[PDB]
Amino acid sequence: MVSKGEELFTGVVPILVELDGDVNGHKFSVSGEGEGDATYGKLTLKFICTTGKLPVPWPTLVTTLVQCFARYPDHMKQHDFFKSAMPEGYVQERTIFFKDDGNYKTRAEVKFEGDTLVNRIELKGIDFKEDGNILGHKLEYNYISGNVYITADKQKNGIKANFKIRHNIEDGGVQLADHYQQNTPIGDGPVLLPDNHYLSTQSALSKDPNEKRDHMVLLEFLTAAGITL
Repeated sequence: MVSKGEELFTGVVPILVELDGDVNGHKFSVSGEGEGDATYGKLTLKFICTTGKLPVPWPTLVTTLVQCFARYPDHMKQHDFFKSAMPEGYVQERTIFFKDDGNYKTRAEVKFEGDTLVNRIELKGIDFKEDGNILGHKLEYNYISGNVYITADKQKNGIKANFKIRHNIEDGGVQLADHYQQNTPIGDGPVLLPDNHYLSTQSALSKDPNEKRDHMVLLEFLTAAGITL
């Protein structure tokens, strides 16, 4: 295989996620667990708001809450930066601009801790409208999809990405979330720097009928594309 880190993803890998957030002074924490199967680009994850009631909509946190689980086609294996950075991992940083509203800034470390892939995140949101679609909880709970457009950042030995998410508004249009992303390796080893390509990503959100805590079940597929065979 073309990276050493790729070999860590040939089977089902356990995942843990931990997020601490503060949006307009509304603090919260989220814990998640599940597993990923990069052979199929498939993630199954369950998240709990460990602080009680989540003060923002769950859909707005999906993208923050492990792109190393993407399925890369055989002809694109040399473009998978994410797995190439493993096991030492990478820092993933975003600004997420919610059109006509506030923004999230996120910093995450994604790395193996033993046999488990762990995503640990800090999130800060500012300038939200207390009666906007976010703090007003006006968003639908169902699905998100989009293309993550990736480019190499050779000077940081990493990558950049950008994408736009449409969050359906209940009885309305959509709330746009414009994402800007950077990823840099934690370790000093060589990584794969990709040609331009994208991750086609689909997220399905549901509830566990036996779970009384504020929570989200996520089934997600992520597939690399955009380089022809």
